[PDB]
Amino acid sequence: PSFDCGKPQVEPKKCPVVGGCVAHPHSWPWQVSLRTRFGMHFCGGTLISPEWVLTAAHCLEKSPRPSSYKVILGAHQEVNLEPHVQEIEVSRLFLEPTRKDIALLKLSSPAVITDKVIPACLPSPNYVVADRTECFITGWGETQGTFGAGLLKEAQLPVIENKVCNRYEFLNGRVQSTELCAGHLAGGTDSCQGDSGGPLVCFEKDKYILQGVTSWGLGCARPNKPGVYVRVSRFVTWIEGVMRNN
Ligand SMILES: CCCCCCCCNC(=O)[C@H](Cc1ccc(OCc2ccncc2)cc1)NC(=O)[C@H]1CC[C@H](CN)CC1
Repeated sequence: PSFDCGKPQVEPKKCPVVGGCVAHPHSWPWQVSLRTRFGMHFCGGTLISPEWVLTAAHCLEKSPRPSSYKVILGAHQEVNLEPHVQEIEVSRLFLEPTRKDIALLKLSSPAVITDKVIPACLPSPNYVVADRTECFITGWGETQGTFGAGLLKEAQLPVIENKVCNRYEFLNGRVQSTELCAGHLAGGTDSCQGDSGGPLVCFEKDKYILQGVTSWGLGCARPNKPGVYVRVSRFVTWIEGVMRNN
């Protein structure tokens, strides 16, 4: 075996995706790659239970056919998948009903939970991540010359409270209460194209809690332009309801 959610079996680097670093392999064991039937990566996701993956709804808007998608679990290299990697076809799609940028994928079979494939923990309903909390984003997205293309990367980003993120100098009112902001004022470190749908996790005493789903930004890693994430805590009741009833 039993593995606790949110507790990697390979301790992450937590280096203080553009910028950041290449992760230690299998140190973010909930990170998944959402792929076409031909195995091409197009989005991230987070394993939240053996049969359930949380991702961005925009990753699924082109096809309502679960057979258009497969989930890659336990990976480090994008291209040359490791022998233990699990490739599981999606069975059903559940888009958030108020059309927010979050969705669930039910897997056609449960993922086998191992020291390299472990779900993230969900937050408590309506939890608010406080300003300046240190969190991490992971993914196989663009690197903008910061090295590590093709390998799972991580970046440490502080949360910026919405009232600050919405100032003119930053995102000028765009951020909704069901979203959160994270990034460095000076830029240089951020999630980027190919990271959407992936996790934003924040360490709480002894485990990582999934607080955000990578959603959008005004470019990547620009100064004064932090990334925007769906605020997972505002969707926990809906997520739990989908899992309970499907
Ligand atoms: C020619 C089609 C191949 C596109 C695959 C490349 C995916 C790049 N992903 C994105 O641009 C997504 C949006 C996206 C676009 C198209 C997508 O669909 C492609 C697709 C093609 C074929 N089948 C399924 C999906 C999916 C997602 N946005 C992000 O990753 C955000 C960029 C800004 C960051 C700011 N911090 C936050 C992350």
